[PDB]
Amino acid sequence: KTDIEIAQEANPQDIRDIAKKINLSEDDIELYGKYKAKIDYNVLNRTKSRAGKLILTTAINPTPAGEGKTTTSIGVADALAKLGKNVIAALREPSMGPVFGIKGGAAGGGYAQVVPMEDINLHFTGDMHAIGAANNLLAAMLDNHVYQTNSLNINPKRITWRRCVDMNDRQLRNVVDGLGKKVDGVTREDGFDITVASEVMAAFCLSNNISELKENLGNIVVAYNYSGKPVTARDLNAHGAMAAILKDALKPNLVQTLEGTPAILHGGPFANIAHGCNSIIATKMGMHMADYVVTEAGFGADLGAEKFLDIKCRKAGIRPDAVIIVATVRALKYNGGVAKDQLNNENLEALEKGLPNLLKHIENITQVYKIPAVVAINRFPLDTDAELALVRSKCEELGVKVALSEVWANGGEGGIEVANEVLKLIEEGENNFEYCYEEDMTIKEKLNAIATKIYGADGVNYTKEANKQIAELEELGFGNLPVCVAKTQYSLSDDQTKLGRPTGFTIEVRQANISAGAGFVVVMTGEIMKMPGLPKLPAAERIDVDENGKISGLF
Amino acid sequence: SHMMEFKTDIEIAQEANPQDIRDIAKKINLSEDDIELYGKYKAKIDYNVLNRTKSRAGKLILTTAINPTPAGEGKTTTSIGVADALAKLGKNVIAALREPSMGPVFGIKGGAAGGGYAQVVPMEDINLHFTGDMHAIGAANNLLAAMLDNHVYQTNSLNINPKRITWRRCVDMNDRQLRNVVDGLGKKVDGVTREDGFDITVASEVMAAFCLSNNISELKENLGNIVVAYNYSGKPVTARDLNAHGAMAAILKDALKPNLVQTLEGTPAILHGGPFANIAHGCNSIIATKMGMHMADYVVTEAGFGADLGAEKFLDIKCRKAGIRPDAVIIVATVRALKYNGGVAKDQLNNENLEALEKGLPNLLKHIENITQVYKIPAVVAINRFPLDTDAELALVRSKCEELGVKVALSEVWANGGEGGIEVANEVLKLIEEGENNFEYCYEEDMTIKEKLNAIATKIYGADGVNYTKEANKQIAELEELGFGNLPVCVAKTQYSLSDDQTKLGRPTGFTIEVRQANISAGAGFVVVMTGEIMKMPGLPKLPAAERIDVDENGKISGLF
Ligand SMILES: Nc1ncnc2c1ncn2[C@@H]1O[C@H](COP(=O)(O)OP(=O)(O)OP(=O)(O)O)[C@@H](O)[C@H]1O
Ligand SMILES: Nc1ncnc2c1ncn2[C@@H]1O[C@H](COP(=O)(O)OP(=O)(O)OP(=O)(O)O)[C@@H](O)[C@H]1O
Ligand SMILES: [K+]
Ligand SMILES: [K+]
Repeated sequence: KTDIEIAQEANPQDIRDIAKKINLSEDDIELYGKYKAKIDYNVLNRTKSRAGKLILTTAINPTPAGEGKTTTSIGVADALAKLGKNVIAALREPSMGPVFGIKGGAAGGGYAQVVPMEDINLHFTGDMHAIGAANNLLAAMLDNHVYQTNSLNINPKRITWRRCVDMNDRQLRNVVDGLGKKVDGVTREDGFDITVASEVMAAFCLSNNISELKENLGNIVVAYNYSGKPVTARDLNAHGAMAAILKDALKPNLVQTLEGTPAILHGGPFANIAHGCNSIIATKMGMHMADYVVTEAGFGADLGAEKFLDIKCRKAGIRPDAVIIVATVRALKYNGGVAKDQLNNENLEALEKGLPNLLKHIENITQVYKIPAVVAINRFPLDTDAELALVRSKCEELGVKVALSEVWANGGEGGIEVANEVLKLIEEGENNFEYCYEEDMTIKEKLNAIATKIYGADGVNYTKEANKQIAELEELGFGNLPVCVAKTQYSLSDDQTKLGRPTGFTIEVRQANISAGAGFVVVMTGEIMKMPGLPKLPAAERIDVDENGKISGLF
Repeated sequence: SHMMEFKTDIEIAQEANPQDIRDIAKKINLSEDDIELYGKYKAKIDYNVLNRTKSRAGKLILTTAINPTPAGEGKTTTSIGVADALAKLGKNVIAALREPSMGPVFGIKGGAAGGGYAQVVPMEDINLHFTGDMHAIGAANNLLAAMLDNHVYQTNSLNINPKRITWRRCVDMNDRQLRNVVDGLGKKVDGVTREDGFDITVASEVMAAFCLSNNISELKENLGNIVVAYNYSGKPVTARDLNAHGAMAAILKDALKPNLVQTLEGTPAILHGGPFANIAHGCNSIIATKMGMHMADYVVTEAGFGADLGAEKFLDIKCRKAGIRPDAVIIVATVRALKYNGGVAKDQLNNENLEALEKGLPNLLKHIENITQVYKIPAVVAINRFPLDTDAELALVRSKCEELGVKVALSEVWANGGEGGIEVANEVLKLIEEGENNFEYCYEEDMTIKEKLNAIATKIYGADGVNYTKEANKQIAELEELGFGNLPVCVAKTQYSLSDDQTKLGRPTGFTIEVRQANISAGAGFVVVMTGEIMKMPGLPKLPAAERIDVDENGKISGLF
């Protein structure tokens, strides 16, 4: 059975019945049909919390296919519901753009999904459109100020703010606008990002309430003046209207899994130029309404988990009680020199040389951040017991239990082995959580702390332009913020070919930007694509609608 | 006529007690299985209800007005007032109106759906994202542009000439910066360099085809007929050639369901669509008007601008493609507007001027002759009364209008609400039950483009002929050779006058309209004709209204209106 067939034959409950499972009245939610609803964030102010625990699901350095990190979160959440616990699965919302290029995807996979799958891949509750409308209003007010008076003395060559659209349109990567008559604006270079790559999205996810959201949108640096000083959205008096555009969008979206477990999908920025987690207000909503929250971070534990802990948790004042490290025997054998085609041969030798990658993420989670961790093995069909005994053998050496996950084929029943081990880590495991770095350090000291402790590098090298940018950010006062390293996800290093666990390498930083709205410094290692393109035969050509309004060709 | 205890539109809207939308749905025999809730005050009506219920064959009431003036007319408030009035009279009625775009909200100000005590609520949501119809229009518009540029970049096997790409992107913002752009810059993997531009989302042809589709099947067909470019041979390239109309209809699947809201008095109100009244027809969607006529006994809808533009496009475009016929027409006018057509300045409009009232009255009399003697529809003049309107002024309008065989009913819906439109509504009930309807189109399909433009300019506008530029004569002929000569025409001229001249007020006579360009909207199904330059993308003022909008610690928005 395909993922689209499992979702259709599933019987989803009325979302008002899902809300009763977390003690939410019908005056506390706003329906979007029978199967979707938004939760008023003011419930956080008139009801007391349940002080729920936080479960973070990460994974080893990924292969182009994946390791089932999202299916593991949904399956473990369903498993904890099978154990009688009150649980919410906090996940990200996909973007609509890639649906029309490489076709859509299920919120999860197999029997560990989130439903309705069709609305999630499309407009959902309109959160993407709200993000893009606030992004494009600030850009329209920025160009309007330069056209009317430019009393802020903005240099058009130094405008870093970019418009956005929820489409895979390579045509809009590099743009000249403001052409035509003198009443048609100020001519300058510009461009479009995909909406999820916008800084509005990152500040949307790193806001604890509506008051902090408006303050963060005001801190957004949109350009620089001719004197070199930053110009903020607050200087343009735009953050008040931007917060109004995002007023309803900031309300988390309540949905359900295939087994009726309450699910919350909210936000979803990049995991390279941003932190790649769901919104703070959705995570803290789950911890307010449930006893256990299963969330995740994009890419491997060297990026998403590092940014979940050093950026999201630092701004939310929260802390994970357990970490689930997802790993597959295919990915470890892929790290052991095996190609994608030969991933099915029982190669115990290549599994051992790809294991240091899994063991490195185990050391980062358990010894650097000091959080109890458990290795969840996403059992792909052809795994052998000798393969599963070797990965269980060397994970015992550093004091981490290994549970076998079968949530893709069995749903919640397949995650009981992982669920129980997480519940025991919350009871047993001591928690001495420490950040990878402190705020007082400079930008270069924070990057060196991440590169040596987490990545395993000897140090960080900076180009001539990066040194100029880092120093200018220090002079402007942005040296007290966290740093967001944008590098490849397929490797611990910045070289996407160095698989396994690289040894004597150094990170080369070539560009640094400021995301003062989200509250971190973006540090780029290579070139990052913020607007993907459409393939030769886009999937949109196969999408159709019948006489009753049923969509075909989406999945 | 005047509000005894004056309140702004916000104070009236927030002091109002709106019913649950499921209780509004019960007033039109719609169960909770037929509606998708968007909160407790907004809902979407499944369009497959018309395939499961017997139609009530409701009556259609079009609300129009004289030419727009700087003094105001009140065509939107009159629509809500008459609908609330019919509800007070025991009638099962629905008000069908347009949805505003979010763009002008951050420019100058946000406006109530109406005003005074003739409003539609929830006001805050309608002016903002509402149920997301505008976003789906823009998504489908920009998807077509993305696949158009992708095809040209990948193979260009359709032989599209990049200089001849008419399709533009859109955004629901007032951003003059995006009027004229050049994109596709950078490396070879960054597309094909060409000139481009952005329209405001309500100006997209997708929006025009969105309102002129009877069902989702016609929508997919209309979107496929959209002409996006021309090849080097001169032949049109359509969205169907790009295999895009199926995906565009999927983006517009939920959006095609009309939105169900309510007035201040609990009357069911359907808001769906809202394009321009110059480059398009300026009406709410056909499926919304069909929905009301299927579920109600009377439907009150409106058309943008004066009767020379919106009512003409309602009858010659929308009514033609929907197969419906208006039973009664409401011509809304104010005494101060007719005195403005008489030569009185905007600051002297409050003085009683009986002679200037008769000099500007030929404007109202011209629209009456168009509704009653050209389309042959029973009409009624609804005077939006103001406190300073003397009895001599009101008696002069009633005298001159009753010569054409049309009654004049006073309207006080702004200050009194539903009971301020009883006189107008009962005058409309008399026209439907008594007067005969020999509805005729202004022209027919078989005529050439220049014959349809001549029939409109002479019968409706009062012109002696139509003059064409050299550039217009070729474009008309190119559309004739390509087989677009059997489509209605949508004249894009000024709204402030019956001519193409903004300053000739009242009733100009010895003039001629001057066509300067002619485009094709094969998706909506009409040929666009222009007498001047059109602003498809407004700009922000020096101090935009967005600087005043704020949100508090609890999520309450202020400064919006
Ligand atoms: N044990 C399994 N057997 C077979 N297929 C699986 C298994 N686990 C996951 N998958 C498939 O892999 C796909 C992607 O999984 P998932 O998205 O959870 O991984 P991910 O790491 O979150 O992906 P990404 O990192 O690309 O976001 C799903 O569609 C699912 O069907
Ligand atoms: N009789 C009246 N007295 C005072 N104010 C009125 C009256 N009628 C209408 N208005 C005001 O005029 C404003 C606009 O009226 P309305 O929208 O009905 O006019 P319109 O020109 O037909 O529509 P639009 O203004 O949207 O183009 C409303 O805000 C309303 O408050
Ligand atoms: K989405
Ligand atoms: K709107």
